[PDB]
Amino acid sequence: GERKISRIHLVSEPSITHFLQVSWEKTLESGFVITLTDGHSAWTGTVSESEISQEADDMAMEKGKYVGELRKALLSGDVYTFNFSKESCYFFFEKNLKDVSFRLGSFNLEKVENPAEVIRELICYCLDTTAENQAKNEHLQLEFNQIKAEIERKLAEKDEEMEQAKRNHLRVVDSLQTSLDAETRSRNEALRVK
Amino acid sequence: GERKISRIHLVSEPSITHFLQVSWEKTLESGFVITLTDGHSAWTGTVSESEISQEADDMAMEKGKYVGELRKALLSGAGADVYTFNFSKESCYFFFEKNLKDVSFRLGSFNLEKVENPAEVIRELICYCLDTTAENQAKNEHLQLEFNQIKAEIERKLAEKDEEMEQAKRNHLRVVDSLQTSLDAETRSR
Repeated sequence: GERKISRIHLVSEPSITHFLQVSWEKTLESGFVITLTDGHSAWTGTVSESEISQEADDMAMEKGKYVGELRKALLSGDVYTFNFSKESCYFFFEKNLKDVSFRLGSFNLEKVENPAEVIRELICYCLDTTAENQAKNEHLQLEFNQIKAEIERKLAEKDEEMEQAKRNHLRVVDSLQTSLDAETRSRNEALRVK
Repeated sequence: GERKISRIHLVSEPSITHFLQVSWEKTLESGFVITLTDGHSAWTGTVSESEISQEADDMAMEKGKYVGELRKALLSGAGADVYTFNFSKESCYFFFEKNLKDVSFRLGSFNLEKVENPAEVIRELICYCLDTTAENQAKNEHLQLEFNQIKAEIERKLAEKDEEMEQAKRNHLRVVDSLQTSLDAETRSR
């Protein structure tokens, strides 16, 4: 399965950055696990297929159109506003539009009894991902740098081959002209003196 | 400045993955700040030049070899080269040892103050990881585009350098072709 970890700002405590971790099997449509966390506590809730469909029908929305809204709100870091209450453990979010805003979702998140465990796993995921990405960066840059040197290496030969051809062209002409000029002047004077 | 977030296992609590965050300004030799965390609590300590040298001389070690050892144990540089980590919550004492065949000796020891607000420390850490991943993917997109662009630019510039040559040669031949004739004629007549 896959996951995505975004950072969101709640209307409550806008000063503090919260982290939102959404994981799903093959698609959001099939259901997903969502985790809200600060540096100390963590709240996890499971959103099923039926609850996705039901909140879509309470909104009177097409199902794939609604799932698209979940993707844009929960998986990408303006347009969307996030809210969480610690007492009722209730996480809801809205979509603001040109002086208009509508309730897009509401899910209950059970407070995790072992937050540090979840947090450690998250950090592990982040460290692995950044490592792999940095591994990709190094690889493609080495190939880029190596090819860039191997590109202009062909120019170095190709330019010289021109300069070679170029001087050769000159030399041949230089002889021919002289071989022409000499043969004109010398004999024509021998015609003029005899 | 730079930093390195490493993953270590303490001899106490081997089941739990601990995180070690080392930050430095120029190089480790000039000093570094070190932070241990289990996702709940955080212990941070600052290590100056003088203490690095002092612990190096108490071990009777040269600095460049010892600073090199810090790089191996604290920044995930290893073979194999087995390092062992220990932390005490009582004395706030984090020490680590290097291991060899049937031998293990104290390699370092630092005092780490327990941070009163671990959550901020943890959040900053996660933000760093997320930011780095963002920047790296941006660099990846850029470098792949440049790669494709510089690659297409090879077969284009080469193809025309061929033409400019092939053309230049043709002109030359034509020029030569006349000169040669003007020689033969001028020989023949005379």
